[PDB]
Amino acid sequence: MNFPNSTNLPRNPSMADYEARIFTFGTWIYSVNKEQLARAGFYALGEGDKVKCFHCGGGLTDWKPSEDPWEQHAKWYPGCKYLLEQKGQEYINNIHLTHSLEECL
Ligand SMILES: COC[C@H]1C[NH2+][C@H](C)CN1CC(=O)N1CC(C)(C)c2ncc(Cc3ccccc3)cc21
Ligand code: NA
Ligand SMILES: [Zn+2]
Repeated sequence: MNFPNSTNLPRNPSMADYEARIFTFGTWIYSVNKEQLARAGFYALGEGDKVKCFHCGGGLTDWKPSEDPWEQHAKWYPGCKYLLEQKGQEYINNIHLTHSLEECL
């Protein structure tokens, strides 16, 4: 509902450190690994399994065990500069192609 941040500056610099992000989860009952989420730039909002990226501000919920933090970050927030720094455009391309071909079948 807010536009995604596509600049090279994080929207939430307080959540720029891995450990700051990790503290937001507390006891975490959900399908997806909190360290894997924090590594993908996500921090917990404290409302179910709602997460936001510190950089793009992008929000995600309802984590299925088959859903990967980085893959989901690329699917929904392809313009995130943090995603690009960490993963590269080659990875990001694969993910898009895979998702866009998942639809076909
Ligand atoms: C359609 O859903 C599918 C799920 C399934 N599980 C994975 C991990 C992710 N998928 C996308 C997702 O969660 N999306 C997509 C979209 C961009 C349309 C969106 N908009 C709002 C919310 C709710 C929210 C608000 C504020 C902060 C965090 C979340 C969630 C959401
Ligand atoms: Na919590
Ligand atoms: Zn992001």
